[PDB]
Amino acid sequence: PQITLWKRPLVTIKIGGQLKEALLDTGADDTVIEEMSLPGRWKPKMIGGIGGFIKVRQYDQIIIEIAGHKAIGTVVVGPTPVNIIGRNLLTQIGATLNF
Amino acid sequence: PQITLWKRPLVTIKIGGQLKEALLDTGADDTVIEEMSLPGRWKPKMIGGIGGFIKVRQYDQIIIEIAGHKAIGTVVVGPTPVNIIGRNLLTQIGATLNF
Ligand SMILES: CC(C)CN(C[C@@H](O)[C@H](Cc1ccccc1)NC(=O)O[C@H]1CO[C@H]2OCC(F)(F)[C@H]21)S(=O)(=O)c1ccc(N)cc1
Ligand SMILES: [Cl-]
Ligand SMILES: [Cl-]
Ligand SMILES: [Cl-]
Ligand code: NA
Repeated sequence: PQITLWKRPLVTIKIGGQLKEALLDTGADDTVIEEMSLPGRWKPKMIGGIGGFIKVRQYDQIIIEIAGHKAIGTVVVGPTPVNIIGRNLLTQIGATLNF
Repeated sequence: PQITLWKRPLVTIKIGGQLKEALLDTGADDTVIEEMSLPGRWKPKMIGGIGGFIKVRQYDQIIIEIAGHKAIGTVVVGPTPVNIIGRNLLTQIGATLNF
């Protein structure tokens, strides 16, 4: 679709068997999801933000369906105030900024 | 243009006659710029993200050029890790997300 930016660009995603609301975020390098369990190995990481950092768990090779489009990549999980789809998965669904 | 997301969507902006680098950020409601001098009165605002909130100074009706496109609107100043162009000015330059 073509999504204008008058309001937050929120979409439904499916991750880990669960439906969630997430923000399509070109300013995020990484995809960051609120606390949930995911299968497989993980390792700790810190991610930056406007106000400082949060600790997350990094899971690799996770599949997410983003507004009907499947993508695979790294997902980090931790106390984010909003679920964020970042560039590592926006590239895979062919998302671009246009003006 | 059509901007892909394999790298950060950094562009040049011009504010107060000065060129700066800024990130096009669909996950930002607000345009947030690093400490600088702007004209006029400001109003208080809080903006919140990963790692908590920062206190910002809100300046309205500021002239700013973004990747060659003229905008006039609200810019808030505070200790942000990078200059961020948020949806209030992305909508003025006509930007959409497409996939
Ligand atoms: C700051 C930016 C360079 C990086 N961020 C992504 C942003 O899009 C973030 C994404 C974000 C959205 C919502 C809550 C938390 C984070 N938005 C944001 O901080 O916006 C602030 C300015 O406008 C306000 O509107 C949303 C806000 F946050 F409130 C304020 S982020 O969330 O800190 C982030 C940083 C590193 C990774 N890997 C992933 C995400
Ligand atoms: Cl990835
Ligand atoms: Cl591409
Ligand atoms: Cl505005
Ligand atoms: Na894995």
